[PDB]
Amino acid sequence: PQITLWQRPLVTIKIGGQLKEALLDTGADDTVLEEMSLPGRWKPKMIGGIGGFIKVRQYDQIIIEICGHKAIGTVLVGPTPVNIIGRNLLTQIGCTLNF
Amino acid sequence: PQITLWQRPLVTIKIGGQLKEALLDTGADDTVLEEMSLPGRWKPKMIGGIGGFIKVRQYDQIIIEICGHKAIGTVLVGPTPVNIIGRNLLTQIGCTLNF
Ligand SMILES: COC(=O)[C@@H](NC(=O)[C@@H](NC(=O)CC[C@H](O)[C@H](Cc1ccccc1)NC(=O)[C@H](C)NC(=O)[C@H](C)N)C(C)C)C(C)C
Repeated sequence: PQITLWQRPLVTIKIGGQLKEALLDTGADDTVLEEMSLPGRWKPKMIGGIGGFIKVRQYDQIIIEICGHKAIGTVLVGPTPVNIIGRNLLTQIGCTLNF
Repeated sequence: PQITLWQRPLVTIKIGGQLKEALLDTGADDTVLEEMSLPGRWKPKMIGGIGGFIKVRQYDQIIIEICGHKAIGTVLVGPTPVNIIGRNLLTQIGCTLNF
């Protein structure tokens, strides 16, 4: 679909048997989600942003459905203020910037 | 032009007689530039991100040329790690997200 940018570009994801809202972010290399119940094993890691660096928990291989398309990748669950889908999953569903 | 997202979507801006590179960011409401030489007057303000909140200086009315299109808005100069062009200028040159 074409999304214009007069409002925050928010979308619905299914991940974990659970539904949430995420912001399509073209200036995020990683997908960071606020604290949620996910199973398996994971590594510690650290992500940078504006005003900070946070400690997050790295999960690989996840089932993420983003606006009905499926994808599989690395999801970092940690203390973000908003769910962020970043450039590792965005390429997988084909999003592009055009102006 | 169509930008695909396998690399960070970076573009050239002319602001202040000076040339720089900025990331087109759909998850940033405000345009935040790292510290640069701009004239006039401005207010203190504070912006949030991942990992924190920062104090920035707010200028209104600026001449920003982003990839050959012109635009005029509020630019926040402060301690970002990278130059961010946000949703207030991005609508003015027409960018859209499509997938
Ligand atoms: C190792 O990876 C690094 O740590 C690199 N980081 C990145 O690429 C990271 N991207 C980023 O860090 C880029 C910034 C994001 O796109 C955030 C998203 C946000 C909006 C609202 C609330 C909270 C967050 N926007 C903002 O911080 C903007 C300036 N803030 C605002 O618009 C506020 C809410 N009014 C991602 C990990 C998220 C860094 C070198 C650029």
